[PDB]
Amino acid sequence: GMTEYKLVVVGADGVGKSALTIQLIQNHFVDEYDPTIEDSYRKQVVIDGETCLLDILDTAGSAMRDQYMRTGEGFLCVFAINNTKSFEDIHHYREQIKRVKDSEDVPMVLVGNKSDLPSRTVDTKQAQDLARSYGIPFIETSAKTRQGVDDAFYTLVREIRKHK
Ligand SMILES: Cn1cnc(Cn2ccc3ccc(CNCc4[nH]c5ccccc5c4[C@H]4NC(=O)c5ccc(O)cc54)cc32)c1
Ligand SMILES: Nc1nc2c(ncn2[C@@H]2O[C@H](COP(=O)(O)OP(=O)(O)O)[C@@H](O)[C@H]2O)c(=O)[nH]1
Ligand SMILES: [Mg+2]
Repeated sequence: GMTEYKLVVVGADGVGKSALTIQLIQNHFVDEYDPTIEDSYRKQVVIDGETCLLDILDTAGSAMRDQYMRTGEGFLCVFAINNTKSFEDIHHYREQIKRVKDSEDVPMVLVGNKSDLPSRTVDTKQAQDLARSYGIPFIETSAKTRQGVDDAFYTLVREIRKHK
């Protein structure tokens, strides 16, 4: 049948949360003003024979934050591979989400975005080590080339499906 999955994309300003979401929904990467930007996004796909209705919230980097964290079922934790501070922020997002949801098992996927860029300051191994501490998948993405974009969102749905 049909099941909705509320996904929340979190991470520092400028890592590419909006660009990743727009690549998945609108199949484009644009540097200028984009009129397709909206309050939340929707995409229907089939995963494991179930019609999955992805309902995605693209956030900014407290009452509203707590409400979207409690409402959200899965979290895409995004950093940019050429921005060490955005990677350092990840553990703070993870602890904040766990504290707000009062849960030890929160579906999450760690996303290392801007993989198309040559200016890499966070190695793949560093991100894999942080992800293994949480027992969550780590996926390298590029909203520009689409590398790993589909994988990041559907792996998060699969993590929610396993949790449920
Ligand atoms: C705030 N906002 C987001 N989209 C709209 C557009 N919109 C207008 C009516 C209308 C009805 C239905 C939906 C689908 N769900 C939107 C959505 N996707 C999420 C994915 C993950 C976590 C939270 C959401 C939500 C919001 N729902 C909530 O309870 C909530 C609480 C706090 C929020 O900051 C946002 C939401 C859009 C709607 C408004
Ligand atoms: N080269 C490259 N630029 C990206 C990528 N994702 C986002 N950007 C750019 O980085 C800037 C910030 O992106 P944005 O989606 O607004 O980040 P957000 O603040 O996390 O929502 C913009 O100039 C984007 O075009 C990516 O994968 N590769
Ligand atoms: Mg944005």
